[PDB]
Amino acid sequence: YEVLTAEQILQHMVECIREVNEVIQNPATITRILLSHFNWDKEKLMERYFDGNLEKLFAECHMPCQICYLNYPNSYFTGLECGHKFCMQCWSEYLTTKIMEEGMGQTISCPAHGCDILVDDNTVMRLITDSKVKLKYQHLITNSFVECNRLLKWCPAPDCHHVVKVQYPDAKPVRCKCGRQFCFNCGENWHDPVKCKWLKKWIKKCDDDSEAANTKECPKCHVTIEKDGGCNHMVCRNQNCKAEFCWVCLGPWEPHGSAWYNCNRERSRAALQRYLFYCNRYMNHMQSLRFEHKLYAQVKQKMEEMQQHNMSWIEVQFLKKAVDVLCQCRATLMYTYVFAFYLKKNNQSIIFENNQADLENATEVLSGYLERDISQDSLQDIKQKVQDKYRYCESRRRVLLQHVHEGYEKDLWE
Ligand SMILES: [Zn+2]
Ligand SMILES: [Zn+2]
Ligand SMILES: [Zn+2]
Ligand SMILES: [Zn+2]
Ligand SMILES: [Zn+2]
Ligand SMILES: [Zn+2]
Repeated sequence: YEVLTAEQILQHMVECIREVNEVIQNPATITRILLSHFNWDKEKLMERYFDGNLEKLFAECHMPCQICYLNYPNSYFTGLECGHKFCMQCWSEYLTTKIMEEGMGQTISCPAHGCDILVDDNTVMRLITDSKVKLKYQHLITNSFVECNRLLKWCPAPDCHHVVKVQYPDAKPVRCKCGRQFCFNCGENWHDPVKCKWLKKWIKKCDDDSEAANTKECPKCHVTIEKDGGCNHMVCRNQNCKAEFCWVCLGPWEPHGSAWYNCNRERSRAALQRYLFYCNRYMNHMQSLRFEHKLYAQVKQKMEEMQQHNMSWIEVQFLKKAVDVLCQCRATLMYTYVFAFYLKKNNQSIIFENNQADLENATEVLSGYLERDISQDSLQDIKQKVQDKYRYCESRRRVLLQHVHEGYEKDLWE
C-alpha cells in the first residue's frame, strides 16, 4: 500500500493532462473534461479527434465592480478571457458558494454566466481563500481520474482527501495515515469476519429504519447512569449499590465470562425484534469504540510522563499497541454481528458463538483496564497486566477468525 495526498493526485493528474496536450493545445481545464468524456482511457480519446470532426467530440462533452458595485485598485480585479474582472472577494464568494452547493458539474463558468467560458482550474485554485474548499474542488475535479482508474481508491472518510494506491485490488486492509482503516474493494471500515455483499446488505437495512443509547438506569439501585467509556463493565456510583453489571444487557457481573451466561444470544413482527437485538450490539459497540479513540490522546501523555521517570521509548511503546489491539478487537467485534445476524442457528453458528463471547469479554477486560483501573497500579505491575491482557485479546481474534476463514471455505450457513 502507498499513501498519497490530494495535491499529489491533482499534480500527478496535471502531468497526465499536460503531456497529452500535444497536440490538443487546449488548456489543462479542457483536456480533463475530454479525458473524462472518453473516461481516462487515453488512446480511445486521441483516436476520436483524428478520424473525424472534433466539433462533434466537443459537443458530446460540451471602473466599478459588477457584483458588489464599487471601485477598487486595478490589482484587486482579476479577469477571465471573457473580459470581465471583479473583486478578489466577489470571486472567492461566487466561487465558494457555487462549489459547495448544489451538486454541480466539473466546470464553474463565468460569473456573469451569460459569458459562460469556464474558469480554468488553476485560476479557481488561486482565487478561493478558505483552504477547506480548495480541497473540495481538488477532490471534485479529480474524482474522475481516481474513479476511472483501478488501484486508486479514495479514503472512505468524510474529512480525508488522501487516496490509497495498490498494486492489485485484492480486498485486504489498508491504513491511510488517517488513521482510518478500511476494506479496499468496497470502501467500508475494515470488516474481517463479514462479506461485502452481506455488510452492504445492512447499510440498506440500517438506513431502512426511520427512528445509540446515551444513558441508562441501574438495575440495582435504579439510579440513572450516563455512558462514558469505553468498556461495558459498569460500576454505578451511589453508596446504595456496588453493582457492578453489564451495559448492553442489564444483568450482572461477573457471570460474564462464565459459561452459564450468554451475552450474545404474528411472525410478521418477529423479524424487527431480533433485528433490534442484533443491531443494538452493533450500535453500542460503535459508541464504545468511539470513546476508545480518545485513549490515543491520553496514551501520548502516559508514555511521555512515564518515560522521563524510568524507562526507554522501546520499552513504553507496548502501551500504544494495547490501544491498537483494543481498537482492532472493538472493530472486529461489531462486524461479527453482521455475520451472526444472517447466518442462522446452524451447528457452525454455535461454535462461533463461543469465540465471540470469549472475545467480547476479552475486550472488556482490557478496555476496562486502560479506562480506570490502570492509573492506580504501580509501573512494574501495570506493564505485566497490559501485556497479558492484550496478549489474550490478540490471540482470541486470530482464533476467532481462524474459524471464520475456514467457515466460508465450504459453505456452512446463511
Ligand atoms: Zn466586488
Ligand atoms: Zn465573462
Ligand atoms: Zn483518510
Ligand atoms: Zn468490504
Ligand atoms: Zn446502582
Ligand atoms: Zn452483558
